[PDB]
Amino acid sequence: IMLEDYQKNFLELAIECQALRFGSFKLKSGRESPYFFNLGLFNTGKLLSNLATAYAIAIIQSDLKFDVIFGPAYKGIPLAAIVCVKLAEIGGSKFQNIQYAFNRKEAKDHGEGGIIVGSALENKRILIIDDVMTAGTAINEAFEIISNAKGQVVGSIIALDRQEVVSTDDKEGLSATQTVSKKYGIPVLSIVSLIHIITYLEGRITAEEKSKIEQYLQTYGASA
Amino acid sequence: IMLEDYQKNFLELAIECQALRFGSFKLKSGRESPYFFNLGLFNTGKLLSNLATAYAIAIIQSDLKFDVIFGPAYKGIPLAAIVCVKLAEIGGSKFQNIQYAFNRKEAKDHGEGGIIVGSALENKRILIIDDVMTAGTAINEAFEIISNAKGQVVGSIIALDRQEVVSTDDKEGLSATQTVSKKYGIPVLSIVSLIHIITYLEGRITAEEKSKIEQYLQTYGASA
Ligand SMILES: O=P(O)(O)OC[C@H]1O[C@H](OP(=O)(O)OP(=O)(O)O)[C@H](O)[C@@H]1O
Ligand SMILES: O=P(O)(O)OC[C@H]1O[C@H](OP(=O)(O)OP(=O)(O)O)[C@H](O)[C@@H]1O
Ligand SMILES: O=C(O)c1cc(=O)[nH]c(=O)[nH]1
Ligand SMILES: O=C(O)c1cc(=O)[nH]c(=O)[nH]1
Ligand SMILES: [Mg+2]
Ligand SMILES: [Mg+2]
Repeated sequence: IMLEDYQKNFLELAIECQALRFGSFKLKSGRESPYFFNLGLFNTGKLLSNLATAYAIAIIQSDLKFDVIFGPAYKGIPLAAIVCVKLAEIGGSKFQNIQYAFNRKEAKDHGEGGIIVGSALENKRILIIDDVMTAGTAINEAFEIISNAKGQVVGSIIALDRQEVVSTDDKEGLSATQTVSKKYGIPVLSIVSLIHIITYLEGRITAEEKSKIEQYLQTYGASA
Repeated sequence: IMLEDYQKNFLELAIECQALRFGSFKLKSGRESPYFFNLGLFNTGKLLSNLATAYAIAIIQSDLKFDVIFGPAYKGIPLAAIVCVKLAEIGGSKFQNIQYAFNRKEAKDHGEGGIIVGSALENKRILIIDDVMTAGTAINEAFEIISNAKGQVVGSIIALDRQEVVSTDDKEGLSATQTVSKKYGIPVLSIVSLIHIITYLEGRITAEEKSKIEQYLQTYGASA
């Protein structure tokens, strides 16, 4: 339960800008969650740079080799851009050829056409970047988009691993990130997990929100 | 005729990544154009960083004061993010507080909800960032989004002013940028104009491409 420097830095900022919030939220999966992590609150020049640094440190740590960083609409779009920039800035010589890409929700019926903006994906190694993983639906849809574009996914990175199951009916009790990793045979990286949030906020948190967090995790929390 | 250094550098950048395409393109306005400037081709970390620098210099030298840099979907999304970062990096204390924002095409039906990602627009001074202006429809629609959110548009910046009319029926034949600027009483900044890129390319434009561009501008080119 010991946090790394860049994780402590990231979580400190997440609290400051109110990216991490407690209440009542309908997730994309339709789950009623007592907390929500909104990366859209990292919205100053400094916070965006700090956010990009957090991802870049996690990516550098993994020693993963890739050509394009792909961010799915919508949260993934600014993420792909800022992290691509950051990796070329702090990568030294390893990420000097690094490219970015993202998708439109719908194919463009004029201009250059297509759904992919940025780098062409065919025959390139792709890192998928996103904000959070819950049930893993978004990443699976991103995988298909990339597969259809003839790119090869070599990994994924998220800011927050919510440590939830794909479905409550899954027998092994593997988290979404673990399921995706095993399913595609690729590393799934994260800056922090829910466990890091709980252990970091330990020094200054109720004790009433914890009740709702534990109640939510009995339903959706991974056990493996 | 006489280019500023940041313009020279940008034009070099545009040629480096070959952002200017030739062929037969249907524009968003439905115009059939012999050329197409695709900002999606600034697709490496270095290209994105240098692209952001071009926007940032132009913004800084305009002395415009604003709170949020807003980029319309889709091309404006990475632009708002990278230029927000860049301005905080090179702009000094006058730009340590600016925030970025962008829109989804459709309202989010869950989570944080809404159409705006990043900074809330209400009660803030907004600079709209986009890639190109042709007929000006995108910037008008961005203005409407911001105005309906009770934000205050204070200016706009694009990479390329295509120097075309809003409508062939407009009486003075002012360009789209000139029309938008007068209409809203706001500056409309552009890194470069069509005439800059054509002049810069010199003999690199073919006889076929030259003739097609002439024909296009006889129809759609501004005169004021
Ligand atoms: O693991 P999952 O269950 O798929 O949920 C996680 C996804 O949900 C959100 O996207 P969403 O489309 O809701 O929001 P956005 O429009 O802000 O990207 C989030 O950005 C993740 O991509
Ligand atoms: O001045 P106008 O006549 O409005 O044309 C310029 C706009 O057209 C393109 O957007 P589009 O929605 O076609 O493409 P995108 O989805 O790649 O942003 C371009 O990115 C500008 O925003
Ligand atoms: O599952 C989601 O929809 C979701 C959860 C979360 O914590 N943050 C987010 O942006 N989306
Ligand atoms: O008008 C357009 O659709 C358009 C023109 C252009 O040169 N580049 C672009 O991205 N869109
Ligand atoms: Mg998303
Ligand atoms: Mg656009």
